[PDB]
Amino acid sequence: MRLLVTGGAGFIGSHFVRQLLAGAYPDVPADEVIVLDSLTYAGNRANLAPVDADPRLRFVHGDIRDAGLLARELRGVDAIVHFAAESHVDRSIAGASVFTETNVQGTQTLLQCAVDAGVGRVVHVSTDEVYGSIDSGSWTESSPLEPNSPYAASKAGSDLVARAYHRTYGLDVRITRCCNNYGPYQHPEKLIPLFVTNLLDGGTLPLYGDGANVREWVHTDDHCRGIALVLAGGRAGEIYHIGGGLELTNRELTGILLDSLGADWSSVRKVADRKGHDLRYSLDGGKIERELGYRPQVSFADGLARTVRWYRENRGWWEPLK
Amino acid sequence: MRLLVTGGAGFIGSHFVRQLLAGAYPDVPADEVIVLDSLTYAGNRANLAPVDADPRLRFVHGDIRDAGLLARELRGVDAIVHFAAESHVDRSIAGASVFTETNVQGTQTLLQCAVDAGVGRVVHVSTDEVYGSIDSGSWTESSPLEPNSPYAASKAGSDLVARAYHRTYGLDVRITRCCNNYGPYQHPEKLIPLFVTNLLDGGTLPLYGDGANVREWVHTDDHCRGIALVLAGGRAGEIYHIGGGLELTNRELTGILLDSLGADWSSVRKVADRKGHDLRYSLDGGKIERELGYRPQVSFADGLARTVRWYRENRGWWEPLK
Ligand SMILES: NC(=O)c1ccc[n+]([C@@H]2O[C@H](COP(=O)([O-])OP(=O)(O)OC[C@H]3O[C@@H](n4cnc5c(N)ncnc54)[C@H](O)[C@@H]3O)[C@@H](O)[C@H]2O)c1
Ligand SMILES: NC(=O)c1ccc[n+]([C@@H]2O[C@H](COP(=O)([O-])OP(=O)(O)OC[C@H]3O[C@@H](n4cnc5c(N)ncnc54)[C@H](O)[C@@H]3O)[C@@H](O)[C@H]2O)c1
Ligand SMILES: Cc1cn([C@H]2C[C@H](O)[C@@H](COP(=O)(O)OP(=O)(O)O)O2)c(=O)[nH]c1=O
Ligand SMILES: Cc1cn([C@H]2C[C@H](O)[C@@H](COP(=O)(O)OP(=O)(O)O)O2)c(=O)[nH]c1=O
Ligand SMILES: [Cl-]
Repeated sequence: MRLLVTGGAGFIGSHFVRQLLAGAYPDVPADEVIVLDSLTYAGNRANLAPVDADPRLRFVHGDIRDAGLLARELRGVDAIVHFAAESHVDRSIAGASVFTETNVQGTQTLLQCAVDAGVGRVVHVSTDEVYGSIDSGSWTESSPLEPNSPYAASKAGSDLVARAYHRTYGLDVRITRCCNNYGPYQHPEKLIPLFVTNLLDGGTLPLYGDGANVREWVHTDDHCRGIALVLAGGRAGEIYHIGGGLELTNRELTGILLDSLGADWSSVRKVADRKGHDLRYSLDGGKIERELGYRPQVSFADGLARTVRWYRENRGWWEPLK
Repeated sequence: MRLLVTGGAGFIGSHFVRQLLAGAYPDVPADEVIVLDSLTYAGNRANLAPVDADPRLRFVHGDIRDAGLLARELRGVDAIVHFAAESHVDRSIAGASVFTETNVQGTQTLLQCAVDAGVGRVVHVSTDEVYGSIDSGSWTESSPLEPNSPYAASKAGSDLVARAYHRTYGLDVRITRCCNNYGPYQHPEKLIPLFVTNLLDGGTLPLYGDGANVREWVHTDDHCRGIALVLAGGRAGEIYHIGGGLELTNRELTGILLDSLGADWSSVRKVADRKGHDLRYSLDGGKIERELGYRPQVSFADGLARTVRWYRENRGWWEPLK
């Protein structure tokens, strides 16, 4: 019952850690949790402050690319949940190399070390962006990889590395793919926290192009619960989509955020569109539901409300990040 | 008309270079050819000896991972044909990291530099192994990526990086995928030259498992001619399969090689099978034929005969490599 969580000081990773330690995943027993995080601009020790008193938690400031470190930290580890990654599309367009480096090479290093340490199973956390764009309908686990951005191409490359580790060495690795997450502790470079915090700072909102692009949104709590279900009961080598997604154009979402804050359209500015911007993401989550029983439980309206309030009450957390 | 060929001191790359300089590709005019090769165990200056007197040829001993070097060597380059890679499956199973490093990160570096240098078009040379294994039938350009070995996963990751460079930055990159190549100057770690040279050395042949695995074989001359057709007339962002392949089980091929050398079955030994060994590869090459007019012109029987004779007459080349 010794687990290692990479990227556990980031947004999603920290939520998984806080929840696991809170006992929200009865089927994943945690006797000892090691968090490995290199603390890039996106990692934040404060995301784990609510649990730093936990005796079961060991925090390791280090890199997934460090084979030396992993060979030692993975001794006796039964399972790994891998969240560590460069995760922002805009950064990837501005400076792609670090995406290959952390995402593809880091994943290769981590999995090789897992094989050398005899780790039981690994959950590789991935994204819907690997599928490109979809005008109508939703993608299934058999949809083809047609990444458009360097970030998406790096995440797809890392999913291929996972497949090879399972096929060649017999590593029990499971892959999850999810839509856009939202919730407390999300870095303010991401759409929702960026727009909410700009508003709180009395600023404008940079809406790309026309705002017609479509994304599906899931509360990170639901995403993390699906990851725990896969950890506990998925099958080696399988891919699972974690749905939930309420589908919105960015325009309509912008409107919901303005309302949630008492603001108006005059706060929005239309900016030049993102290079190669994906028009629409939509994931079909029937497989995980039929196989593992997963269904989202946080409605957008409630989740979003709690999220906005969190930002309103935590300027001390986000201010420094901007 | 300035071209840069990465991996041009390797097997396929050197054949493309010798042919281009020989004028076999009238539609690809070569005023200046730069070859960039890091001379790993697989690169060999002697592969280019037949053309070192060519004034149009500039040989650069360097790495695709060296952004410094590329930023300068790519100045004024109109097109790149990218062959540089770690190419042996067995090496990839024994030591996977270098595959991610050269194949995925090296490709990312090269393409970024191509975008920064304003390079007109690039041909990214890939493989049928990205598709996994296929029991019956042949794969098309829309077949899904299901790599099984670290080598295949690294080549698929590099194909995804190519797609993203085209989708995000507008880079005119074309991808080719081919079956197993054979011919003069192939390194002796590969099946055919390994078996031919073992026989010439009076040794035995390590046939994996039962030898039932199936591969399609094409003479490198045909492969290179299809690459030149894609360079000259393919379309940005497209994938092209380069077929030819006469499909054989390794058992049947072994039998053909024994005969070509006057040997017999007593020279063959059955060895433990390769981890995650792909059972069968088969590529459909209708697209390149219908779109670009490509059809293989070297029959297996003649190509193979010339190849075996080449090994018989070039012990000075291969001996040192073993
Ligand atoms: N946020 C989303 O909407 C979304 C959707 C689906 C999938 N994902 C995937 O979920 C994962 C977590 O995403 P997130 O939004 O929490 O990201 P994030 O940017 O908030 O956090 C990433 C974390 O990884 C750490 N990290 C980065 N490089 C590292 C390295 N080399 N070694 C160790 N630690 C390293 C960072 O310090 C940080 O704590 C990523 O794999 C992402 O691709 C995210
Ligand atoms: N041989 C085949 O059957 C086959 C089938 C289809 C596709 N391919 C692809 O064709 C390409 C060439 O294959 P090959 O059989 O000629 O390979 P090879 O191993 O004979 O040659 C590879 C060449 O790349 C060079 N190289 C390696 N790493 C480098 C780096 N970081 N920087 C610069 N140069 C580097 C090596 O020195 C060598 O000259 C590869 O991309 C391979 O994946 C080969
Ligand atoms: C960050 C940002 C994003 N967007 C758009 C880009 C996407 O269509 C959507 C979400 O962007 P983002 O939060 O970057 O996530 P992703 O690119 O992974 O989907 O919001 C804007 O319009 N303005 C912004 O300032
Ligand atoms: C190198 C080698 C390969 N093989 C088999 C593995 C493959 O099925 C086939 C060709 O192997 P190889 O030349 O390594 O190429 P590839 O793995 O890219 O297809 O021959 C043997 O049986 N013995 C050997 O010694
Ligand atoms: Cl695919």
